[PDB]
Amino acid sequence: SGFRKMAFPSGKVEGCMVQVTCGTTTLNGLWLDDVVYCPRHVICTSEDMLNPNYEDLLIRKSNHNFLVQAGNVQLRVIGHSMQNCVLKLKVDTANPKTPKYKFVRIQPGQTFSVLACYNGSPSGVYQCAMRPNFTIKGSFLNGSCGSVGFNIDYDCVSFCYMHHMELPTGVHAGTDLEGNFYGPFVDRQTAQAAGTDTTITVNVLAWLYAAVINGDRWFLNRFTTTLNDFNLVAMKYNYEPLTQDHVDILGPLSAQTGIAVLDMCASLKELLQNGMNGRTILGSALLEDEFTPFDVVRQCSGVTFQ
Amino acid sequence: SGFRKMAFPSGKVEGCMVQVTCGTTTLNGLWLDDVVYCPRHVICTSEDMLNPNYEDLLIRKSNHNFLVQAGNVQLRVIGHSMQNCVLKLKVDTANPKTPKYKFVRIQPGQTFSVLACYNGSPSGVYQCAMRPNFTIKGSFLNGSCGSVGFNIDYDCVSFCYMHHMELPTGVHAGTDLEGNFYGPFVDRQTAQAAGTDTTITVNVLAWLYAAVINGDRWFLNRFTTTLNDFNLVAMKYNYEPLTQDHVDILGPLSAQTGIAVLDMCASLKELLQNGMNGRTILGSALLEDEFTPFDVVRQCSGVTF
Repeated sequence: SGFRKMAFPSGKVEGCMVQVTCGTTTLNGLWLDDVVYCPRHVICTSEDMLNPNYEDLLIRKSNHNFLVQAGNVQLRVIGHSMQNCVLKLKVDTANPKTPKYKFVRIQPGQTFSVLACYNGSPSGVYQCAMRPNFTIKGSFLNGSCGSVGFNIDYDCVSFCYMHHMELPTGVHAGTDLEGNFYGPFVDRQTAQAAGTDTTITVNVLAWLYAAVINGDRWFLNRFTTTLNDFNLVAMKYNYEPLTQDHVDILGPLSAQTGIAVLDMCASLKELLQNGMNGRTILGSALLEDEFTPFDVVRQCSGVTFQ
Repeated sequence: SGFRKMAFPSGKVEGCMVQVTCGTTTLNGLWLDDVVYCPRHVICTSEDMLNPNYEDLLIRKSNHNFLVQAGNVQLRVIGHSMQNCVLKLKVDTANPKTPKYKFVRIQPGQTFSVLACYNGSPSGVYQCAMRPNFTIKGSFLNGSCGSVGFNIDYDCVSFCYMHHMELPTGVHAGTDLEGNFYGPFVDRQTAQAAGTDTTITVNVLAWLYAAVINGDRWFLNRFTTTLNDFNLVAMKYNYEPLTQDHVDILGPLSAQTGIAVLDMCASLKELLQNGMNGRTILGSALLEDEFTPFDVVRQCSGVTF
């Protein structure tokens, strides 16, 4: 037992990280088959980032202007193209460590692991959520651009995130692996509104189920509620509205614990209206929303990969 | 910027995880060079665990009773020996994926990454601390025994922990890679007292420095304190006493931020006495003690491996 914010094993992704240098700028790239994917702002200087014309900037670059290094191995760039906000560098060698993989665009509220990298070398791995406002609250220092987020299902790596920017507010923004930003953000150093964030209600409920499974039950109460009644409370506390789709995805946890979803909603309602009175749930003094229902089932059932 | 509870990249360890089966029991082993390391209670049935005589139990086992599987590869066991609470199974093949590695015994308060595994297959990685009472608060289901904890320094993996037991209180106990338990625990299914835990003060201070570096400063206050005045408060709140060694290890963070260590202590004292008034620090509503000073420096400077 016990419940931890757990990341996927990162080995399959480590074998794909490379360093990409263009002029004065170095960041991380992702080497899959004979293509290296990286943020297009690798071609920008500090001043370019204030107002970059990427098409004009990229036209001044040739294949030999991109230095790609995999560990100490030098890759030969034989083609380059821009797809949305990512650069695709064709190299003459297929990555022998390419895992089975997919590119996926995840939905707000889904979770993934990030392999933070600098100069093409991994430094750490952590789990986070795509916020409802399409930011992530990561750990990204200068040079971390091109680090990727992913999920693993048995032997298949689903890449869902590539890191591009830190907003002036300190939160993080990036793209899917086709180079489309999550949210309204652009790869330009300018003020960018993220918009109101909200708490991922179905994830909070999943984590309450995880708490019950592990013996934390003080928050279970006498009440029930309706979906509409609960959503009135959700809106007041800036929680995502709960739908029947959410109720259905919580089904297996309700069945294991014997606690109907609307009964758990009534407990959550009381927690929102009355706070936690200085108590904790699974070692947290706040309501946690970075565990999906699938994450909870995974950890409580010992699902494995390779 | 931003500050996350970050684990080490686990690839170097994933390539060492194998499945070890002895009779009816399967758990995880660590395959390094031509030796596989695993908890000795792999030789125990459910009933054996109540009061095992490991010497007698192991005598009934031969090399061919240990099935070691690496992915789909079968390893040939050519020798076995018990070292404290671990079994060392000599195999006829050196693991081609063996990283540079060391075995280290860590101190209470130090942190490490756990690669949680089942049936020899990795399932997830997380960072945790060795508690002052030598337990860890992990996530370990049935079959996770033999999962290991480790740190990485550039290219070298320092293995420090092997998982052996879940105590009836739900916390976790294990050994170094020489098979010596951390804490007073034994590999027997019995009631075992862990003893009073305390909060790792030097780690809380490190995390407050991490907060300041990342822009959380509301807790910075008007006061200072003395080491003794602070330790009177520490003892009242079941915090480890702060020593000069702790002050010294916090030096680099004090220098980066310009906040003297004893001033940060005075901030911590006020947090202990007055709570956080419903505010948060680095997204947490409680004082976090699972980041060491080196952990903070690592994350805030982008150290890589």
